[PDB]
Amino acid sequence: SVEDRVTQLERISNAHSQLLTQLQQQLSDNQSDIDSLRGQIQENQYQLNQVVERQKQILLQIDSLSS
Amino acid sequence: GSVEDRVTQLERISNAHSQLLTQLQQQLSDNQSDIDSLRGQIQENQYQLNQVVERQKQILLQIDSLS
Amino acid sequence: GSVEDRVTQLERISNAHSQLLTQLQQQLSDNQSDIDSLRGQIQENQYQLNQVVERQKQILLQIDSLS
Ligand code: AUC
Ligand code: NA
Repeated sequence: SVEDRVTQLERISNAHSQLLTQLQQQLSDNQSDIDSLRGQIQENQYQLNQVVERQKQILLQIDSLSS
Repeated sequence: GSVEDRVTQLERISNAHSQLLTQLQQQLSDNQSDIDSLRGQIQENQYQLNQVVERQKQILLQIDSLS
Repeated sequence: GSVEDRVTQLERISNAHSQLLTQLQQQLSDNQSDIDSLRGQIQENQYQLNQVVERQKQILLQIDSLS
């Protein structure tokens, strides 16, 4: 059974090897995907900041206009 | 030391590896769904941003006449 | 070759798997952490965006009294 247990081990080892290299490729793809998503969230944030800052100016212009 | 002892160890580790690989796969899949979910969320947020930009523009000319 | 050789090999590949496994676990946790963080920020963005929308309604009202 030793020969057979060992053969079973070499087969499972092989499948492990193949899976691990798949997990590795996907993980590093996901990191990049996340980089893109962070990129967009940050730009969105900047756009939001610009919008908010312009609201303040609008609110201030309205006050000047009120006089 | 004996081959039987070493194969027994190897089997023990092999099993631990199979359970770990399953958890990895389960948790990788969760992280991929989240990537897709986050991406859907960002698209929705960009969309609302643009509309806000365009309404703020409609306000800016409403104000420009009254100046 | 010998069951001895095949077992030594299995042990060497099996150590390689354990190390790689630790590294992929890490990389996956980093991907989870980055997602959770990014979820927080996109909710904050949207919360502030909702405040900008209610603010613009008040701005139209104020604009109405000016004319
Ligand atoms: N929605 C919206 Au606005 C401004 N300023
Ligand atoms: Na986090």
